[PDB]
Amino acid sequence: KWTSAAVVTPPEPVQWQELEKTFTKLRVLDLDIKIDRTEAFNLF
Amino acid sequence: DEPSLYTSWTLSFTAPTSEEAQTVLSGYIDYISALVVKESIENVRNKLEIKTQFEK
Amino acid sequence: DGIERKLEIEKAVTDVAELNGELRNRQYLVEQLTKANINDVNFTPFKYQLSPSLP
Amino acid sequence: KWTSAAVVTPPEPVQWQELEKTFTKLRVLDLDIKIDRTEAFNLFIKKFQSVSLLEEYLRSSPYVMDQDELDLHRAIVALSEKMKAVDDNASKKKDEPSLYTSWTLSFTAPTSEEAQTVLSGYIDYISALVVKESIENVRNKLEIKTQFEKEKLAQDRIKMKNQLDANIQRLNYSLDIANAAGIKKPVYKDDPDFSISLGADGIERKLEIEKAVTDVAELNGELRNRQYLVEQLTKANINDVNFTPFKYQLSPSLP
Amino acid sequence: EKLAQDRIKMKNQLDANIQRLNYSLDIANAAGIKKPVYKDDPDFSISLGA
Repeated sequence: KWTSAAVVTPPEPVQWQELEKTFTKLRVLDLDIKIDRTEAFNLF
Repeated sequence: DEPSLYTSWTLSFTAPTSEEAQTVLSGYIDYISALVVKESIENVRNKLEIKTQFEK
Repeated sequence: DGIERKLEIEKAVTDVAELNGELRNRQYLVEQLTKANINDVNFTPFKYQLSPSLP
Repeated sequence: KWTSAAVVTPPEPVQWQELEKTFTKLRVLDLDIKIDRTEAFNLFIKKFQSVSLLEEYLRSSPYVMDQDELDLHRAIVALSEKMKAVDDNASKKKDEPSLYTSWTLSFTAPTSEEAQTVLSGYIDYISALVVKESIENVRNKLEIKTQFEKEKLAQDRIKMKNQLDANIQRLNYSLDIANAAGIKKPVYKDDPDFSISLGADGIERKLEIEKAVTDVAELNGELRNRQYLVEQLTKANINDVNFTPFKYQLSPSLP
Repeated sequence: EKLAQDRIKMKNQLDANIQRLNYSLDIANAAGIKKPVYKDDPDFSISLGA
């Protein structure tokens, strides 16, 4: 009878900043690691 | 023929009330996000565990 | 005369790290790796063009 | 009844000059970043097509709110169905390239005035969103650059205190060996593990010196200069710079 | 801007070299090298003499 709808898009860089701070501490500890924005969408 | 400028998906839920439809769809998305967040931070921790195990 | 003393010294080395920078630094890196933890960072794995609508 | 129209293309180099100045400050500090002119255009288009952003613009617009309960929502949904964006090169497809990109933005209204005030308003609204987020990204990149360098320096200092401490031990041993071998004055070759050609007198003094070293940057200019870099990154900031993320070919018409 | 930066980076080097050279002096004196030695330490060159 009634349909609710959303339209979702892969996330944008501004939403990743907290995540990026983490990857930066680890980079210094010689551990190169990331979460691809599009992969996180696809997993969603 | 014309690939769109950005990926996008339409998610939808259908119910007897309009408000019920909105509430279930919104809550399911939230729930799914929590799973993506959780398992993602756990990948990162896992990689740190392996880096540490190795180096040590 | 010199070799005699160098030998005495080499036989008394207890920690190989004492004379080796790289090995001190690796011990550092490991301490730092063990110290580090990952916060519960919240993020959203998408961006709404349209958030769930009230039909 | 009255459709107002606008035609937009990616922005041009002349519109990007304040931006370019800012990127130049950062380039000096070893940070190489731009806002791509086409990416800012695409972001404007994406944003423009966001129905949630459009509803928010409408609700927040005093002009719109003049034109009464929970039909409010319905009127909004209905109004929001009259913003359209079309790529001018979708219709008439491939094989005939596009010299320039270009989109048609439009709003249809009861009156001529209404359609033009609402297309402009909405455009300027979305445009501000692109500007705000684009500066945000730039600021974020600066934040990360700074975090990284600051952290790497801390690490490099500890790595060198370590290397220096290992050297002090070696030097202690060089001293014993030189003494045993009777080299007091410099030799007039060397052992590869414990250098002694300097002689015990010279080594003693070299040894007090290395032991009295506190800040490893004292004798290392690359560290002084990394310290300097981090001071500069920390002091640098990105000003609220204003730009438009498109060039009008047709600015919103009066039908 | 790069030039103003480069001058500062360079003054920083000079300052580091002045400290190094100070230590060269002290080590040359301890070793009894007053006149140039008409081998050399890789950290504090002393061959020019005190």
